[PDB]
Amino acid sequence: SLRRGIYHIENAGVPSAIDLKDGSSSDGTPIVGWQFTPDTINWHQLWLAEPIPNVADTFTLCNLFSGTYMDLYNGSSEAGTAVNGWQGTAFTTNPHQLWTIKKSSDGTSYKIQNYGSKTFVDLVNGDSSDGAKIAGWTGTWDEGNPHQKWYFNRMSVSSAEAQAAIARNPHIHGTYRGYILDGEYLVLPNATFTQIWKDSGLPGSKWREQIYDCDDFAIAMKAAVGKWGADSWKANGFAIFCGVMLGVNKAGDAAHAYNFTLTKDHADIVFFEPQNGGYLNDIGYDSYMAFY
Amino acid sequence: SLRRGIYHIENAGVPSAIDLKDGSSSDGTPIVGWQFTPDTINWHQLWLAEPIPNVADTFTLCNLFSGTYMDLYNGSSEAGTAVNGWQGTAFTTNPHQLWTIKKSSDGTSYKIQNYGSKTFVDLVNGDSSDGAKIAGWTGTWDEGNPHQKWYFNRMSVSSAEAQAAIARNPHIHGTYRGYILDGEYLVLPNATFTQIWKDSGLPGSKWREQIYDCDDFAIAMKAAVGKWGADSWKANGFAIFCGVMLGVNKAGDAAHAYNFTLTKDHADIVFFEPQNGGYLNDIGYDSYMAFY
Ligand SMILES: C[C@@H]1O[C@@H](O[C@@H]2[C@@H](O[C@H]3O[C@H](CO)[C@H](O)[C@H](O)[C@H]3O)[C@@H](O)[C@@H](CO)O[C@@H]2O)[C@@H](O)[C@H](O)[C@@H]1O
Ligand SMILES: C[C@@H]1O[C@@H](O[C@@H]2[C@@H](O[C@H]3O[C@H](CO)[C@H](O)[C@H](O)[C@H]3O)[C@@H](O)[C@@H](CO)O[C@@H]2O)[C@@H](O)[C@H](O)[C@@H]1O
Ligand SMILES: C[C@@H]1O[C@@H](O[C@@H]2[C@@H](O[C@H]3O[C@H](CO)[C@H](O)[C@H](O)[C@H]3O)[C@@H](O)[C@@H](CO)O[C@@H]2O)[C@@H](O)[C@H](O)[C@@H]1O
Ligand SMILES: C[C@@H]1O[C@@H](O[C@@H]2[C@@H](O[C@H]3O[C@H](CO)[C@H](O)[C@H](O)[C@H]3O)[C@@H](O)[C@@H](CO)O[C@@H]2O)[C@@H](O)[C@H](O)[C@@H]1O
Ligand SMILES: C[C@@H]1O[C@@H](O[C@@H]2[C@@H](O[C@H]3O[C@H](CO)[C@H](O)[C@H](O)[C@H]3O)[C@@H](O)[C@@H](CO)O[C@H]2O)[C@@H](O)[C@H](O)[C@@H]1O
Ligand SMILES: C[C@@H]1O[C@@H](O[C@@H]2[C@@H](O[C@H]3O[C@H](CO)[C@H](O)[C@H](O)[C@H]3O)[C@@H](O)[C@@H](CO)O[C@H]2O)[C@@H](O)[C@H](O)[C@@H]1O
Ligand SMILES: [Ca+2]
Ligand SMILES: [Ca+2]
Ligand SMILES: [Ca+2]
Ligand SMILES: [Ca+2]
Ligand SMILES: [Cl-]
Ligand SMILES: [Cl-]
Ligand code: NA
Ligand code: NA
Repeated sequence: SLRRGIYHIENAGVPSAIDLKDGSSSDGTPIVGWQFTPDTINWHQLWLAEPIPNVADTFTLCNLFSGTYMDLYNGSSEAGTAVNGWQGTAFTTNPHQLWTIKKSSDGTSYKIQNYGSKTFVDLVNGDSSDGAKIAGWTGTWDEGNPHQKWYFNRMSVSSAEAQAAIARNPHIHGTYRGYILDGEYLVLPNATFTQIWKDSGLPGSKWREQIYDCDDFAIAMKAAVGKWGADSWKANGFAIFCGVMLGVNKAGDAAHAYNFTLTKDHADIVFFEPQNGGYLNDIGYDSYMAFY
Repeated sequence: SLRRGIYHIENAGVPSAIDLKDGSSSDGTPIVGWQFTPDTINWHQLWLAEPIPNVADTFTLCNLFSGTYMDLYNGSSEAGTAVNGWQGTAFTTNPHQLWTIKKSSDGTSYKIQNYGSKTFVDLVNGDSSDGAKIAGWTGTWDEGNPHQKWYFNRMSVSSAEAQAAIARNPHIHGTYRGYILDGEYLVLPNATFTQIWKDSGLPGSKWREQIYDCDDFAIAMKAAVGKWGADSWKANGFAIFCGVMLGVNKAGDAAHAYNFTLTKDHADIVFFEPQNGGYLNDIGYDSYMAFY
């Protein structure tokens, strides 16, 4: 079963993503196929899948930027029916906004079925051009048709996944304790993480004994990423990944405070030095505490 | 012996504080007696006492706002010699900026003796008016003269003192761990702590599930107080007191993130709710983690 999380949803036949046109929160905004850039934030193309209680393999899909929901227009089972963004809520009973999402016969991509109509999300004619219609269409679960097949490229981690990545790192102190603050996190490309750092003012901050020293830099970076998250996205129910760590050197006589992020494959952490914007696989300290 | 820390230094005969006139960093800026407001930040009247290694009861005194040092003009032992702010460093060997500070014969106030001249800091004629001269003057350690006696009202806590205040609180979870980040902290009046909160933008922030929830508010408040500290004071070697706590309710099924500060007497903590600006002796949670 697809796990709760944020996804970039890519057609299996052509490299078009499911895109809420212009990110608009207006009701009836078309959802279309559009090209994308890997290892970026694709601002109009991220979707938060919320599982519905007690209803197997069925979800709402909330666009991260707009806060509005994937909606089959008037629930029609007619082939060609518009799929649009529309106001709703995460656990709605409106079948127009409920989607059963299960693996296709290729075992890798998924099909996306409206719970009311039993029709499928379809990139009409497999058209790869920017702005191509997506519609609800007749189909079957088992058929090959790539117009109706979608890769769910996972862009978030659960808190358990983040904890795993930390735990496999080789620079963790024997006394380490982690303090988990949220449940599901958008993982930033480093290019975005860096942009947040630049825009925070931290690049120009001077180190000062106690009054603006390593701990201040690290906390400020975290606060900046938290502020970015709220100011950037209208959906709720997720956080942005950015940790703080305290660590001690091998000799045991010096401590440091710094940040960390996750690799692209989500399997490992990478340390960030907020005093200079550097990413490091080894910062010279073993973490004894983290919060994220 | 006087402990390292930040002090408001008040004459024992009249309620005038040692004030660096207009907070000016210019060399030769007069240090004068001036009236003060209790339970405020007295912006030009705070002094960081740094003990000198191996030199008993002797200190530099750094004005917190200007970053410049109490300086006996040309080290003269003549009565009437100007005491002024002047550029220097925390561990200087310049005797003009070194001060032996020991209790007076009243056992409560201190006398302040220049290490080079052996003369004493003197509120000339005990004049209580705003801008009254302070000078180096002949004197003795044991005499009663209130012109040369000074109360060192302690405005900072060491990290050990903060840890003690936390440890005597009744709302600490059995699993509590604290993570200390600095050594010496200016304690804010609540009126200042609140002003920082107001100026941070947090009063207008909306709670949002995971993306701007309790943990974000608490971290943001801490970051705001850290930024205020650096932007407000030119001296180094101290931090501003502002903690973050994570806590769990009595039933064990809900957690919260919030801030804390210290009472005026420095002996107890007080919880601050960054979602509404409230101070509470009981926030409804027992702290399982704190960083400060
Ligand atoms: C059958 C119809 O269902 C609901 O209306 C839906 C729309 O539902 C969504 O938007 C409306 C506002 O237009 C409202 O906010 C609702 O809570 C939300 O779920 C929407 O799905 C459109 C497009 O497919 O179709 C229907 O208009 C309900 O509001 C109506 O009263 C009625 O029961
Ligand atoms: C090229 C074409 O691919 C398949 O047709 C698709 C459509 O397939 C879906 O609709 C048809 C009915 O129109 C039938 O229900 C099929 O099982 C279902 O997957 C649909 O994807 C549309 C819009 O994108 O495009 C193509 O017409 C195939 O069935 C056709 O025979 C033909 O090979
Ligand atoms: C004997 C004299 O001592 C030092 O000069 C002091 C001044 O010292 C302070 O300021 C100067 C700049 O004016 C410099 O930054 C120095 O490091 C700092 O300690 C000051 O104490 C004034 C007023 O009392 O008196 C003397 O000018 C030293 O710089 C001189 O070379 C000389 O050794
Ligand atoms: C009212 C006055 O108080 C004392 O005189 C002080 C001064 O005291 C200091 O200087 C005198 C020499 O001028 C002597 O060295 C004394 O031990 C020392 O404390 C001084 O504080 C000045 C400037 O503020 O004011 C007064 O003159 C006392 O000695 C006088 O007899 C007289 O009672
Ligand atoms: C926020 C906005 O994002 C980009 O434009 C989006 C656009 O983004 C996708 O397509 C462009 C090419 O048009 C690139 O492949 C991006 O990597 C994709 O994410 C689409 O989402 C459309 C339709 O909704 O809206 C545009 O606003 C970017 O080109 C803009 O500069 C801007 O940053
Ligand atoms: C930063 C500045 O602080 C206050 O003026 C200071 C002044 O502050 C002291 O005296 C005033 C009365 O003049 C009150 O008692 C304050 O509680 C004291 O802290 C002195 O430090 C003088 C001389 O150095 O400089 C003034 O700038 C305040 O009145 C100003 O509004 C302002 O906030
Ligand atoms: Ca949370
Ligand atoms: Ca600090
Ligand atoms: Ca520190
Ligand atoms: Ca959060
Ligand atoms: Cl088939
Ligand atoms: Cl006497
Ligand atoms: Na830097
Ligand atoms: Na509020």
